[PDB]
Amino acid sequence: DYEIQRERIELGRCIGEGQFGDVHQGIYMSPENPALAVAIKTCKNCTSDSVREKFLQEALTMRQFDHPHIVKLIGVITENPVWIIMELCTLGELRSFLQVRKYSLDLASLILYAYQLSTALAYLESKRFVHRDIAARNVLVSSNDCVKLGDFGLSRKLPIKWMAPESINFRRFTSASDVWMFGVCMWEILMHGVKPFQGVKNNDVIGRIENGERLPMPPNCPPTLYSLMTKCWAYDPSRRPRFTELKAQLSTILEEEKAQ
Ligand SMILES: O=C1Cc2cc(Nc3ncc(C(F)(F)F)c(NCc4cccnc4)n3)ccc2N1
Repeated sequence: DYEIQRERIELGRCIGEGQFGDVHQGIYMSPENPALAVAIKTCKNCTSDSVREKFLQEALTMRQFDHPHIVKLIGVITENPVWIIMELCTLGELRSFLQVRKYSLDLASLILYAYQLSTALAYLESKRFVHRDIAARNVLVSSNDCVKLGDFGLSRKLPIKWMAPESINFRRFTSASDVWMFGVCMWEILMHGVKPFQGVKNNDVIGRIENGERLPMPPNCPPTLYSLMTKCWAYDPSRRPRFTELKAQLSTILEEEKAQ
């Protein structure tokens, strides 16, 4: 079931570049089922068994997950050319989607994306996985009302601007450090896909965080949501909320916005 027959894949257009090679969209002709839209990850140098093992590492990890807000692994093809087949999020990368729609996406949609991501991250935690790379660039858009976490490369250069202090200083990665990163991801969503700490050197960010400085309140962000983000950024990991508490509080914030 993990191994897929290449004859059941129809390769389509290139939709981006990955670490190991181009990614294309295509179709998976599932046995006795409707054809699924898929993302096919290619690997340029996978003729090397050493490169193949590194490329396939992420697919081995994805096989154990099953959640509505996490991209699904369909299968892999281990003969040359080696391919990784994922469920396709039709609308693409969340940052680009937010940047284009800055003056048209309503606030309830932005809060909904944060809520959905909190459910995927509570699920990740429940499986003893620590993501270590929560950022809007790793979120994909399945539809206008559905986002999914799509990159597990660092799961179970360093993204310093998203990292908790204990991860930068001591290489500690826990579900509480993922909560810090999720706070930064929520800020990126509320900022319509703007990167945190733009124009600031990585070492200047470290000194700013240690000194108590934090990302500012996004314009039009509900105060309760910004307070929630600042709690994700408590220096002491014990003072951060848990993903289950984030999910409950995001649901309340979403319903308060929907009731206008
Ligand atoms: O014109 C388009 C339409 C379109 C759809 C998608 N969807 C999509 N869904 C799932 C995945 C995967 F990770 F699960 F494999 C994926 N990976 C390629 C990718 C990821 C991040 C950033 N760039 C590319 N991409 C992406 C880009 C684009 N570009």
